[PDB]
Amino acid sequence: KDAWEIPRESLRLEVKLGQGCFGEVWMGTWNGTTRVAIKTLKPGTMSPEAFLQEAQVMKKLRHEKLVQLYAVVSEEPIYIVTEYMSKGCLLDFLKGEMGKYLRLPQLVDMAAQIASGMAYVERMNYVHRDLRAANILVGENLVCKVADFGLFPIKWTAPEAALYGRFTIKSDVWSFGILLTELTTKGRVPYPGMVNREVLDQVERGYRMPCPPECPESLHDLMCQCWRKDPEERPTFEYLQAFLEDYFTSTEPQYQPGENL
Ligand SMILES: Cc1cccc(-n2nc(C(C)(C)C)cc2NC(=O)Nc2ccc(Nc3ncnc4ccc(N)cc34)cc2)c1
Repeated sequence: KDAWEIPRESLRLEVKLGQGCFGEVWMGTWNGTTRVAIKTLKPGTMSPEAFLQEAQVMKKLRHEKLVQLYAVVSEEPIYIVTEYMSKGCLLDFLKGEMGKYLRLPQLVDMAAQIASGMAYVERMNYVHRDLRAANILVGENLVCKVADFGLFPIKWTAPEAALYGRFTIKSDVWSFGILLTELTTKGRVPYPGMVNREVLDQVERGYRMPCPPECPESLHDLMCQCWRKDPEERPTFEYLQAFLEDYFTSTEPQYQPGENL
């Protein structure tokens, strides 16, 4: 009954983009011209209303850097329709075919954009809770919008959050820090060699990932700020954003392309 609603014939489903649990996700077309992402609910796997809270959140949160809702079909069988992103998941992009051509100049820009999506979230007093490369869509021209696949993310989760449920925009900040290391190691799992329980323990003793190879000390220092023990000493997304946009003039003016970054 809202103006997001569309006829069922406007949507063609072409390629299965992955069977999740509660339904499928499909690439396809809306009104026969527009490449579209389509989210299916398998009737009686989930309260309709509850599948549709996803669409409700994406109505309030609108930004050039957030994944964008286009339309809904809201009566069973339900469809949720959002913009297609040609490159898919950041994480697969980082570790696949484009992997090897990305350099520091492209990765900082991707991070610049994510921060920026995250700044809109900061301004809206929303909280992501699972910020990380698996939850970023990439599009044409290295465009990166913040997203959530519904998708235990402990290695990316601020300790106050993994320990005491204290999830805030500051614990999102901490994941951004980890996300930066996925960006700078081209998709590698952080804390290589460690396992969930030894991450919780060593991180609480103050251990942090060291500078990845070929990564400028100043980007790693930015990481290190994101990973301060105290939620409040962590930077805002507005700092992170401004800093990354300006990186190559203000912090690495002398920067020189290497084998991998
Ligand atoms: C579970 C849930 C519940 C409530 C809200 C959400 N949110 N929340 C957000 C924020 C907070 C950022 C606004 C976003 C979502 N939902 C969301 O991101 N949904 C969504 C929908 C489809 C996709 N999948 C693909 N999309 C677009 N192209 C592709 C191209 C390739 C491919 N493989 C997959 C895709 C990913 C995410 C999510």
